[PDB]
Amino acid sequence: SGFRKMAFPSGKVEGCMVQVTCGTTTLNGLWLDDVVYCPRHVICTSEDMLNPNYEDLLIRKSNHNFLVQAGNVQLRVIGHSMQNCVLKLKVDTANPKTPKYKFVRIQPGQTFSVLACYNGSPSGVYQCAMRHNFTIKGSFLNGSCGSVGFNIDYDCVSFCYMHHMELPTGVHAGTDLEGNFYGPFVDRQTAQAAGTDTTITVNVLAWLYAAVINGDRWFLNRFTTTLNDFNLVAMKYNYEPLTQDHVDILGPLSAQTGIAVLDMCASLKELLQNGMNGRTILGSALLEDEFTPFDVVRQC
Amino acid sequence: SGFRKMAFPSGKVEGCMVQVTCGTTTLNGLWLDDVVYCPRHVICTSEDMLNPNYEDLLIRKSNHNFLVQAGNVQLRVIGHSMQNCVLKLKVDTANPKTPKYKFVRIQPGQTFSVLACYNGSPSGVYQCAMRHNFTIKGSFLNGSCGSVGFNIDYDCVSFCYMHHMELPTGVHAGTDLEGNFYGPFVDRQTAQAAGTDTTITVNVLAWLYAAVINGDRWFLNRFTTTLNDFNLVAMKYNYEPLTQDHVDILGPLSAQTGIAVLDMCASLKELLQNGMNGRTILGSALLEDEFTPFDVVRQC
Ligand SMILES: Cc1ccc(NC(=O)c2ccc(CN3CCN(C)CC3)cc2)cc1Nc1nc(-c2cccnc2)cs1
Ligand SMILES: Cc1ccc(NC(=O)c2ccc(CN3CCN(C)CC3)cc2)cc1Nc1nc(-c2cccnc2)cs1
Repeated sequence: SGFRKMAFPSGKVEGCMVQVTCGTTTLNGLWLDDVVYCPRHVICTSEDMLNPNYEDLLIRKSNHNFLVQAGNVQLRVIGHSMQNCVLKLKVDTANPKTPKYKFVRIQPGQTFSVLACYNGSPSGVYQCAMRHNFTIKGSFLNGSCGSVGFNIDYDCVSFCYMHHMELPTGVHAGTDLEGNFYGPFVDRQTAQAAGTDTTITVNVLAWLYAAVINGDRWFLNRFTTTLNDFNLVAMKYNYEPLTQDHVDILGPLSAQTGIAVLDMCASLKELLQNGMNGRTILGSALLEDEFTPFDVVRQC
Repeated sequence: SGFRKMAFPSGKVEGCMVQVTCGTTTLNGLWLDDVVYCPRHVICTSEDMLNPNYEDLLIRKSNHNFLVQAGNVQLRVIGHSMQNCVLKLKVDTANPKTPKYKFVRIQPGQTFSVLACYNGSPSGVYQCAMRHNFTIKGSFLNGSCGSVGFNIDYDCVSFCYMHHMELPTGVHAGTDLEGNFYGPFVDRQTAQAAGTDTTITVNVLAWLYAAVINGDRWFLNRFTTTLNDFNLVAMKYNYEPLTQDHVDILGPLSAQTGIAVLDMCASLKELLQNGMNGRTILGSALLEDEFTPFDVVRQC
């Protein structure tokens, strides 16, 4: 019993974190086989934060300009190249702790675990969702760039996020491990702001099903609605429209609890219109949207 | 920026988890040097859940009755003994991944990270607080017994919790690693229930300070109260009384934000009497009490 925000065990990723220093700039890098991946703005200079041209900056760099440390063991850089917004540093030693891994790009609504790192050293782990405006609401201080986000499948680490920057509203933006930013953001100091965000409806419903599995039942009712009439009220409260594929994904949860997905939609409709009236659901007083249906099935 | 529920990197503990099997009962054990620690009810039989005498059960056991697996590597048990409610199994191999560690017992209000394990295999990590009634609100399914809770200090793992059982209300009870239960619970199936719980006041205040550090300021006000008059309203809402030592611990946070602790108490008083009126604090619609002052300082 119980339902908690839960992250993946981080040991397989801890073994890959290193420190990358260029000049007087230090951030974290990810060491897999004989390549270190890190954000390219580690080569940025003070008088270049305006309109930096990273191709120019990198052509003016040599291998000895990059200092890489794995613990108290300096790694010798023997090649460098740029892969969109990430830098690839070829080193003379393959990481013996390299796990089976994949580079994957996630979608809005999907979750992953973040290993927050400072100076190549892991300090904490937490769970995050990619929002609809391609930001994440993380916890990141100065020096955290290069921290990575990941999912684990059996023994395989699917790397999906590298941290690059913080936006004015305090949310966070980054890239996949191929260097392609999530969302319309660039790695230079401009007036870029996040677009408007929406509530992830399929995740809220999954979370309601986790509530029922854990004995919270006060929000249920005898009403049932159509998918169409549910989406009408969803738009009014800035929720994502529900699709048939979203109903299918909720199938297993619906079967386990004996509660039809559209029955649970009818409950969510009433929660939006009347609120909670003081009561809580799984220890929360608002509707949580950062648990996928997979996260719920795994934990319950 | 940002404030998230955050756990410690779990790699140092992942390397210590093993599977302990006795008969047809399988739970998780903790392998440090040449000793495996696990809950003693792994020796329980079906016709003994009433009034089991564990001394009797263990005298009737031999070393070959305990099957210990570290991955796909069977560990040879060469000695056993009971340490209150935990079993100590001496094995013929010292764990080469054994970190620097301590056995410590925590207090109500203090937090720790839980590595949830099934069959000797870590599946997720989350943060927990010891409540005032010595339960934790964890996330634990059948087979999770022997999962451990821990804090990390630099390079040292302070083990503070081993999971033993789930109570009827769905909260969880366990022991320190010396086998002494937290709270008035025993490891046999009776009608034991958790006592009444209280809100951890010093943690709520720490969390309000984290809000201010993260730009949430709408709950502040120009009022200031005495410690005595604050405790009067705290008792009325089932909050723990605040002490001077609790004010001292909040010193650093008070200095960083320029907000006097008793000023923040005056804000908390108004939140209890009027509520939040729809607004949220750090993405929550209730007052969170599972962040210690240390947890806040570490993350902000
Ligand atoms: C997107 C981006 C673009 C360029 C930079 N780099 C700089 O601003 C910068 C880099 C290096 C220097 C120092 N110079 C270069 C070294 N040395 C020669 C001296 C001068 C001065 C400024 C950082 C970022 N990303 C950042 N993310 C954060 C951040 C803060 C808190 C939480 N999460 C992310 C701060 S900056
Ligand atoms: C406190 C306690 C006391 C005794 C036991 N053990 C049993 O009930 C039990 C143990 C073994 C058997 C099987 N027998 C022994 C082996 N074999 C000979 C066949 C018969 C049958 C029952 C478990 C516990 N603890 C438990 N915690 C949970 C639990 C569930 C979900 C989440 N967190 C904890 C279930 S049981």
